[PDB]
Amino acid sequence: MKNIAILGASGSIGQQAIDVIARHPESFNLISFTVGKNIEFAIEVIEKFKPEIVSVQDEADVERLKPYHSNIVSGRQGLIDVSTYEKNDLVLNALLGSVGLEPTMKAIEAGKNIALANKETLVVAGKLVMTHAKRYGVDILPVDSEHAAIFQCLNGEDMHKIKNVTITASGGSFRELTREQLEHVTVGDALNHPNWSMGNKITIDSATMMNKGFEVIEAKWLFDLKIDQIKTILHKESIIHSLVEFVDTSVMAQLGTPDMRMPIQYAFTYPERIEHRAPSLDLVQVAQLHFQEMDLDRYRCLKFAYDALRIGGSMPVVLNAVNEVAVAKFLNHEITFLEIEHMIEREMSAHEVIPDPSLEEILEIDHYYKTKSYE
Amino acid sequence: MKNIAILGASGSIGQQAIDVIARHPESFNLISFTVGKNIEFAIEVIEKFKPEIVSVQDEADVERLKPYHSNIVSGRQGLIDVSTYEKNDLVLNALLGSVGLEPTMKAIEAGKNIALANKETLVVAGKLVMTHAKRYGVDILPVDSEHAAIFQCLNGEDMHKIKNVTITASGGSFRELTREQLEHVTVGDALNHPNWSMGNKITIDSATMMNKGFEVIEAKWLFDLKIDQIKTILHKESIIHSLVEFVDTSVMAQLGTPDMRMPIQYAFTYPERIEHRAPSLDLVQVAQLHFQEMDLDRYRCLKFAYDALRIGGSMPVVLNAVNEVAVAKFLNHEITFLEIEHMIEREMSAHEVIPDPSLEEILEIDHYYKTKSY
Ligand SMILES: O=CN(O)CCCP(=O)(O)O
Ligand SMILES: O=CN(O)CCCP(=O)(O)O
Repeated sequence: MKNIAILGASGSIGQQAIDVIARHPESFNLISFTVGKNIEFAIEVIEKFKPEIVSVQDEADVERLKPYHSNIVSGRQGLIDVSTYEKNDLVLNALLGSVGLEPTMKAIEAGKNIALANKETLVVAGKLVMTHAKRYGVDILPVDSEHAAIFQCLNGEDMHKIKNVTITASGGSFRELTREQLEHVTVGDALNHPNWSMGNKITIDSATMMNKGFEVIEAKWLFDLKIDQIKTILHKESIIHSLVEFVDTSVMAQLGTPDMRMPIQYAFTYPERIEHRAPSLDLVQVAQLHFQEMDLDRYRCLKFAYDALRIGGSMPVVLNAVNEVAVAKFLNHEITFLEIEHMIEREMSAHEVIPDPSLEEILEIDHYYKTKSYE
Repeated sequence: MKNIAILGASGSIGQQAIDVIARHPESFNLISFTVGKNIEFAIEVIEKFKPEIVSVQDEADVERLKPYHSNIVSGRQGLIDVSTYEKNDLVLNALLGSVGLEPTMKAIEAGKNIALANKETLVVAGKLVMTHAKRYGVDILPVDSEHAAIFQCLNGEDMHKIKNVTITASGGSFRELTREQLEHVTVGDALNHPNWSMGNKITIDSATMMNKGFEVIEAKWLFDLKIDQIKTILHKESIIHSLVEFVDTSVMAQLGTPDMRMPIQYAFTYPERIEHRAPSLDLVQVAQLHFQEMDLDRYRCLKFAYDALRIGGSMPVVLNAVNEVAVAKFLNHEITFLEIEHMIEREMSAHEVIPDPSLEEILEIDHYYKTKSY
């Protein structure tokens, strides 16, 4: 048996990881998990999976759960408790935004392997989080279409012989608009995403191209690449999930239907793969696959991400913190769509960067930008 | 450092590998090489690399190369001593035809890693060379954009967990035509394809899809496959060279330029890779990749290889030898295009079928069908 911890269990990635657990009672177990605010979901999981400890993200909800369960934690500590439980053999982080940083930190400290779906952990503190993995003898296991993809293409490969990697972008809801028309998009239209869903924050990030920019950074720390090693390309159908090129011009791609359970389960069964009872990718049905050169004028958020990469230090913490606040304000009909872009540029032009932020200053800056006034 | 040996050196592939040796003096030297035919090329290749043993076709030619160094051989035995030169570390078998079979086999026994550029040996002696390769503790690598893909896809994986394999197809010169319009086809419109480069025999195989039939049979033995795996798809751009799917549903693939210096050089370096100075694959310039189902009514030649595979034994040897003569004759205007599909079909249906041939059966069954009357 492997004992699995799910951090973001009430989310898209978390749900899909519970199905995987529900498709393999023989090899997996759900030992601990975390929700936020979807308490009905928690009761369903507790009455099916028999987990030992559950954490809510708000204390008032503890006693809605206390009949069904006895070991109920809550809040900030409730996260570390569920990610550091000693019966944990593997921790899956499906939290969004930097809320997930601190628990993987404390989980690593406890010598526990990490399947990492939470992107911004590596965006705000990649290099901090990696050099912590070495030193505790724990590995970081990507669970994210684009990065699970790169990962499998490197099996039996010397990472030293990578020329570049290319990360594929679907282009989000507004891929067939020019900025001119973007003055006119509603929240409803932004939420109607092409290829996956995945929840609302990822859907807007995908339309902003922040999602890919976050992943170009995550990829720099996973695979130890340079800025010129990271390319992007626009792939409408989202079949090819990424591709790496080696110094001998051989190029490797991984393919699938936009379904997250495969990368999740491989991150549970590495380096063995086991059967996944689901329809296979039928290249004959898809008929054709498109590729267009990335446009950095149409998606300036991907240019900011590159810029947060080449400045370094604490600039990535700001790009993430303000994006978290800009996307929330957009979904609450507080700002317009192109506002997300302009909000981000401001705080970055002003940021006084810290070269090698420790954890506490990273969590500091992130707090400053999430509670600052945007007027 | 590795000392390489090339058997079909005057050949198209043997020369591209000579370049792949010449770009990397830090990793390769050519220690021994074989040539029949072209004696000129030998002298230009002796002067550069000064290798330690040579073979010619005809002992008649032995005399012209006495003055350029000492250790020269010829004939059937000639091929063997350069195959099993104890200074070789990897031996590239580049001579197309039934001549490739025995040299390879003796090189396996001398314990030499083999690079297989001869499509013949694994269509015709698959179970043989493979069981012997496992017997003598040596691996067969592929130069071949198709099988070098599979090799790179499975690198770092448990072959036990393969679902399918899918080799990719361009469809030859007549992809856009129907078997009805191919009553009107000529030898000149058969060769209007990018495979035109040393494709005289290979373009025809591409036009009839014998070419990929041949590689599903090689795949079956090289990667220990069952027939229900090994699928095939029409991919017009020929950028994706092959797909592998695992029991978890994941799908790997290798994509590339149409440059055979790439697999050649990967073959040489097997676990390693190392720098190949050519233009990379720009995916934004080939805007799309197309994918149509394989139609076995439309390419009866492809069913014929799945047929030869379904039976086993000596039946694949009949396929290679007859397709050889039927393709050869079509080019001499002795035979019309659709006949190749018929000429093979008749001989196949009539063939007697030996269950587990040995080398000499295989060689004799090959000779008879190449030289009989049609
Ligand atoms: O793990 C999945 N994603 O990060 C979403 C990929 C979609 P896109 O590049 O359009 O956002
Ligand atoms: O061995 C020959 N080839 O790999 C040439 C590929 C062209 P085809 O795709 O139609 O087989």
